[PDB]
Amino acid sequence: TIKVGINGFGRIGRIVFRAAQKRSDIEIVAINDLLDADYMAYMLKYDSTHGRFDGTVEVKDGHLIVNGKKIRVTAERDPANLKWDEVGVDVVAEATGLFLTDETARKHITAGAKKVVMTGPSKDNTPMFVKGANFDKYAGQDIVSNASCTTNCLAPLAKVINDNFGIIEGLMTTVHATTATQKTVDGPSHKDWRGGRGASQNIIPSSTGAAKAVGKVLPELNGKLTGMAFRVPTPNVSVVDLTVRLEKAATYEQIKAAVKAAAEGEMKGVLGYTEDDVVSTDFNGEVCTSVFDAKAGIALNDNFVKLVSWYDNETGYSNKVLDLIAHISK
Amino acid sequence: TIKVGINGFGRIGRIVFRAAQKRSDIEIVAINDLLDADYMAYMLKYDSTHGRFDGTVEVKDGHLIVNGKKIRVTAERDPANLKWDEVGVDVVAEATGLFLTDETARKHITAGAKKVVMTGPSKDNTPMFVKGANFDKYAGQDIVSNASCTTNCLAPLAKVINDNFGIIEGLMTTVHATTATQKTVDGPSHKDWRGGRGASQNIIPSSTGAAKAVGKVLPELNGKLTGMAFRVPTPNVSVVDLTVRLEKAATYEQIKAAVKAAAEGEMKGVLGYTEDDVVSTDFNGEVCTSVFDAKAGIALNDNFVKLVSWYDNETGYSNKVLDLIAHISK
Amino acid sequence: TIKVGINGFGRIGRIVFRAAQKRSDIEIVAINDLLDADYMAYMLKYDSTHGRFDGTVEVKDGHLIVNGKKIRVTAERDPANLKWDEVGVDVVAEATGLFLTDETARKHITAGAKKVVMTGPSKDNTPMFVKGANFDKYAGQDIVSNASCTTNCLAPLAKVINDNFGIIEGLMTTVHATTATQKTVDGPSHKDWRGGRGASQNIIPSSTGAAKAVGKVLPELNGKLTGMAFRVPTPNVSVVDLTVRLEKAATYEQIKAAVKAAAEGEMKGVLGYTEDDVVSTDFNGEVCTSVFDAKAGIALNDNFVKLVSWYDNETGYSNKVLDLIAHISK
Amino acid sequence: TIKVGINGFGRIGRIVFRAAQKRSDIEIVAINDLLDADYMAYMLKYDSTHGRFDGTVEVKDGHLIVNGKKIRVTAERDPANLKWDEVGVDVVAEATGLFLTDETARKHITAGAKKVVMTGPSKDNTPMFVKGANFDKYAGQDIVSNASCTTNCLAPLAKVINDNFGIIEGLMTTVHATTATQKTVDGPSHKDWRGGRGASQNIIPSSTGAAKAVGKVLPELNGKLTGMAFRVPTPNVSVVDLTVRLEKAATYEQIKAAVKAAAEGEMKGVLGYTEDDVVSTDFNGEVCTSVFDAKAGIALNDNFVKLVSWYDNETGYSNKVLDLIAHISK
Repeated sequence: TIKVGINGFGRIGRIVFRAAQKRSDIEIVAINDLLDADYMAYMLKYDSTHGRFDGTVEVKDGHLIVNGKKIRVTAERDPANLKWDEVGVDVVAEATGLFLTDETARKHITAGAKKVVMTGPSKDNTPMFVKGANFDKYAGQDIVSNASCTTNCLAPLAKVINDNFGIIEGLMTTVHATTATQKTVDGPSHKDWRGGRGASQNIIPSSTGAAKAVGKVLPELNGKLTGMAFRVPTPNVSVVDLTVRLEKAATYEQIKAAVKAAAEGEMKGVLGYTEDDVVSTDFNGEVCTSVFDAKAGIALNDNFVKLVSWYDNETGYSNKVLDLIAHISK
Repeated sequence: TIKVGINGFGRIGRIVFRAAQKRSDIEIVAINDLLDADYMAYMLKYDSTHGRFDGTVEVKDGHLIVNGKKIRVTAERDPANLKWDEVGVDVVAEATGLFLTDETARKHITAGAKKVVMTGPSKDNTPMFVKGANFDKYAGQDIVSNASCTTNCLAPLAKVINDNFGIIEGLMTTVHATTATQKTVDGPSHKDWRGGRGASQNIIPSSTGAAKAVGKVLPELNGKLTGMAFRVPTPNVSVVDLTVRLEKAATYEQIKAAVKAAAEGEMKGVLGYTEDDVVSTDFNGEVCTSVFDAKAGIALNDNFVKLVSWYDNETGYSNKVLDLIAHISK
Repeated sequence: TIKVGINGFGRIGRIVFRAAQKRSDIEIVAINDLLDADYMAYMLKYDSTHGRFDGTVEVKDGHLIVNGKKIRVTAERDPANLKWDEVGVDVVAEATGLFLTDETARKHITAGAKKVVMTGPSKDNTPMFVKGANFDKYAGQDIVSNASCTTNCLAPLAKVINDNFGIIEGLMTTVHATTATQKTVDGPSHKDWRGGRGASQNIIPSSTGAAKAVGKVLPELNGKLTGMAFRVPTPNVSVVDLTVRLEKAATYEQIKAAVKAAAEGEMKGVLGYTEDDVVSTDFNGEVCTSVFDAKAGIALNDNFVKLVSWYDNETGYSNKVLDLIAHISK
Repeated sequence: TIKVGINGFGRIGRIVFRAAQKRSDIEIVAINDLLDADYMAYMLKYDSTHGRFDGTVEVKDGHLIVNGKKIRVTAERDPANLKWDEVGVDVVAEATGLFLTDETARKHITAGAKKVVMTGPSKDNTPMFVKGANFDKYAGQDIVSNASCTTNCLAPLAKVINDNFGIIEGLMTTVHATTATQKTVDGPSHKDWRGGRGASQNIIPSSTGAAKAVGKVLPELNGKLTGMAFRVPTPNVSVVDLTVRLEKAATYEQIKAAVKAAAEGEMKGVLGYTEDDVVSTDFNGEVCTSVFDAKAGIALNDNFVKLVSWYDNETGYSNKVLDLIAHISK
C-alpha cells in the first residue's frame, strides 16, 4: 500500500482521511497540524456535514489510533522538520493551503517523502491534473496539484461537450456552498470585501479561476471559458451552471445521451448522470466530481445551451486527491 | 388620490400596503382576505424581513386604522361580493394568485371597481406591463398584469443591452430567495417535486418563464431569451445572471457606461447601477426593480458577456405594482 | 412478523418506514396517503435530513417495491375504506395527525386492522405510552398513542432523576428544530401567530404540553412539571433544558452517575449518556429518545440543577413508535 | 459634547458608531483598527444585519468623513501610541476585546484620554456597571467596563423580580444568536471545541458567566444565579429564559404588573415590556437591553416561574456603552 501523510487537518484534510479508510491501496500513517491528538480525534469523530466517523477513534499516549492503526501526530510549522521517512511516507497530501509552490512544497521531499500532491491549484507552474481530463498526461513529476473543487466539476463535463460538439465559448456560474474562509457575521476580509459579509445572511458574488484553469488541464479549451461564483447559505454541495455556444448543432437529447454515455463509459466514477428531481443535499457524500442534472438544464436552440452539474465540494475533490495519489504512485 | 383595494394580504399584498404609505397619489381604503382585522394588524405591524411598520396600527371595532385612516376589512372568497363601490375603490390590486384570468379578475369590476392590476403574470392574454420596458404601450385596458418579480428585473436590463448592442441570444439564471410556496422541511409539492424539499437545507433548481415573458413586454426580444432558477436559503432578495451574445462588439466598459446612463436617465428609478462590493442584504428594501452590479459581471470577449443584476423580489415589484396603478389611472 | 400499515406519509410516516427496514419483527405492507406511488417512491428515496434511502425503491404498476417487497399504495381520505385485512395488517401506524381520538382512529379497526398506534398525543383519553416510562403499564388496549417527541425525551430523564433524588418541581425549555407546520417566510397561522413567522429568520417562542404530559405516563410527577419551547432555524434535532428542585441533595457527579447507570441498565436504548463536546448534528439519526449531555448541564447547588438532553425529534420517536407496535403485539 | 475615540471596529465598535450619530452629547472623533479608511467606510456603509448607514460616508485623503465630520483613522497595535489628546478624546470606547485589564486599558490614558470604557466584562477587578442595575454606584473611576450583552439583559430583569418578590435562587439559559467568534463550517477552536462546529448547522451549548456576573453589579444576588447558553443559527438578537424560585408568593399577573411598572418608571429605556406575539427579528434594532415577553413565560406555581426577556445583543449593549460614557463624563 501507498503510505500517505496529511499536512493540514482542515475540511479537505479530514475528508481525505475519511475517504482513505475505504481504500485498500492507501494508508494514512501520519497527520501534521497545530492541533493536539485528542482534538484531532474529536474533529475526526464528529462532523456536522458528514455525520459520525464510521469506525473507531482513540488516543493512546499522544498517538491517534484509528480502526486499530497508529497515526503519528506532529505539530511542525515548517515541513522540512516533518521527518516523513521516519514513518515511511511515500506521498504527502499537502492540504494546508500554504505551500502551493514548488519551492515550498518540496520541503516535504527534503523531509523524506517521495512525492507531493497539493490539494488546491498551484500558484506557480506546478502541473495540475483533473481526473477525467488529463491524468494520462502525468509524466512522472514529484510535485503535482489536483486543481480546485470547481475545476474538478467543470473540466470533465466540458471535455464531453467539447469532444462531441465543439465548444466555441462558454461562461459559467457556480452557486457554491459556504466555506471555512467566510465569516459567520459581517467581519474583516481585506483582500475580498464581499467575502467578509455574513455567510448565512447573503448571496455573495465571488471570483474564481476554475473556468480559466480548465484551459490548463484541457489546453484545447484554453481561452474559451471563464466564469464567476455566488456563495450561498448552505454548508456543503455546489453546482455549476455552464452556458456554452456549440460548433455542431446538438439537440438537448443528444447532449443528454452523450453525457450519459461518458458517465457509463470512459468517465465512469468521475462524471455522473441523473434525470431525477434532485436538490443539493442529494449529493452530500457524492464521490463523482461532476453529476449532470438532465432535467435542470435548458437549451435556447441547438447551438446555445445551459448545462447544470452538481458536486460535493468536499467529498468528490477529496476522493480524487486520493485517485491522484494512487495514479502518480503507479 | 386613487382609491385602491387590496385583494389578498400575502407577502405582496402587505409590501404593496407598506409602499403605498409613502405615496400621495394612492390610498389603500380596503383589504380583503380570510384573516381577522386584529390578525391583519399583527402581520402589518411586524415583519421578519422588513422590520416594524413605520406608523400606527390599531383595530377599532373590526376596522383597521392605519396612520389614522379607516381600512375596510372583509373576508369574501368570491370577488363578486366585494362591493368595492361602497368604499369608493378605483383600482383593485389583485394579489391572491387565484384570479389571473380576465374571466376571474373581472369579478372585481362586477363588484364596483374600475380597473384591476394582477400582481403576477396573467394566465390568459391579459396584457402585461413592466416599467422601463412597455408602460408607454398601455392602451386603456381595464384589467392588466404587472408580470413577475424576475421579469421586472430582467426586462429593463435587457432593453438597455439590446438597444445599445443588439442581443442575438441570451440565457439567464436567477439565484432566488426562498418564497412562501416552499416548505420548511421535506414535504408534499406534487406539481413541483424539487420545490417540496426543505428550503433552508437546499439549493433547489426551479423553472421560470420570466425570460420568455420578456419577449411579451419587449417583442423585439421574442424567442431570444430563456432561463431557469435556483432557490437558495435566503429570506429575500434575488439576483439575475444574464449570459448574452451581442451583435455589436462592446467592451465591458461600454456596457457599464450604457447601463449607468440608463439608470441616471430614461430608466431612473427602475434600473439602478452600482460599482460597490454589494451582497444581497444590501438590497433589502430596494425600490429599483433591477440594480446592475458592475464589479460582479464578467466578459469572455466583446460579444459574449455575463451580466449581474440585483432585485428585492418583494419591495421592487410591490412599488411597481403601485406605479402601474398610477399609470393606468392617469 | 407484525404486518404494519402506515397512514400518512409525512416526516414521521417516512422515518418510521425507514426505521422499520432494519427490523425483523415488523414489515410495512401498505401505505395510505394522498400521493401517487411514484411520488411516494421519490420522497422515500431522497431525504434532505437523512440522506438517500439505504436500499432499492421501484414502482411496478402502481405498486411500490422496496427492497423486493410489494407495498400496497392507496389514497383513501376516510380510513373506514382502507380494507387493511385485504393486505393482512395487524397494526396501523396512524401518522396523519387527523385521527387522534378513539372515535376517529377506530375506523382503522372497522377497516380490518387489529390495533392502532397514534404517532402523536391523543386528544381524548386514549392511553399514552412512552418507552422507559410506562410500557409495562400497557393493558391490552387496541388503540394507543406514543405521546410526543418531546415527552419521549423528557419522561425517561425525569423518571431517573425522580426515582433517585425526588423532583419537587421542574420547569423545562426545549430548543426545538423547525418542523413542517412552520412557514418559510412570514405567512398565515391563525391559531398560532408566532408560528407563522419565517422559520429560518427567527427564534420563535412556542407552547407545548410535553412537560404536563409527563404526569400522564408518570403519574407520580403529575402537576410537578411544565414548560415551553423555542423553535430555531435548524432542520432536525432538538434539546430539552430541565430545571429541577430536588428533594434529596445530590451533587452533579451523583446525577451524572445515576443517568449513566440508567443508560447502561434499565433504560438502555431509550436513554443515552455522553460526556463529549457534542452539538445538535451529532444526534442526527439518533435512536435513543433522550441523550443526557453531561458537560452541558449546570447545578447552582445540590438541590437546584439544570439538565440537558438531546433528541432527534424525527428518528428517536419513529423508532419508539415501532417499539410500541412490537410491545402491544406481544 | 464628549469626544469619544473607538478602539476596534468590530461588530460592537461599528454599532456603537451608528448609535452615537443620533446623540447630541457624544461625538466620535477617531477610530483605531487595522483597517484602511476606505474599508472602514465600506463596513460602516453596508450592514447585513442593520441595513445601509443612515447618513453620508466618504473618504477624503485617508480621513473618514461621516455626515460632514472628519474622523481620524489610525492603525496602531499598541494603544500607547494612539495620541488621543491630538484629536481631543475625552473617553475611549475600548472594543477590541484585547485590553480588558487595568494594566492594558490604562495605555489609553497614557496616550492622552481621560477615561476608558471596556465594551466587555473586565478580566481583573475593573468595576463593572450595567444601566438599570448599578450606574448610581459609579464613584469616579477612570477605567470601567459595561459588562456583557447577556448581563445587560439579565441584571435589570433580576433586580425587578428580586426587589418585588425576593429571588431565592435562579438558573438561566440564553438562546443566543451566532457571533463573530464562531465558524461557518466545522473548524478549529481549541479553547472551546463545541464553538468550532458549523454555526448555521447546529444548536451549540456554550458557557457564560453572565448570570454569575449579575452578582457583581447586584451584590444582593451574589451566589444566587448561574446559567448556560445555546448558540443557534440566527445572525442577531438573543433571549434569556430565567427560572427562579421566589420568596414571596406572586401570581404571574403580579410579576407582569411589576415588570411593566419598572419599564414605564425607574427602568424606562433599559427594561421594556410587551404582550404581543413577538419573535426574535421584532427586536432587531432594539435599544432596550431587556424586553420582557409577557406571553412567553410560564409559572408552575406562585413561587416557581420561568421568565423570558429579549435583547438585541448588538444594538442594546452598544447604546448602553454610550450611556455609560455619558454617565461617567457627568
